[PDB]
Amino acid sequence: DHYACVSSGGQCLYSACPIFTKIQGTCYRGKAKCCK
Repeated sequence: DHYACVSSGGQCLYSACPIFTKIQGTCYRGKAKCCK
């Protein structure tokens, strides 16, 4: 979720994960990716 994401150092994003980052769950009622 948003909290878990940002707490692990990731970002909540409505696009594909940026280079150097990977998906680690979701944010915002599962509509966004958590990229870390």
